[PDB]
Amino acid sequence: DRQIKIWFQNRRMKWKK
Repeated sequence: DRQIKIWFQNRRMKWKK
């Protein structure tokens, strides 16, 4: 959870690497 995209955040977690 960051701002509004708390669910989609699952895409920018261990993949942002």
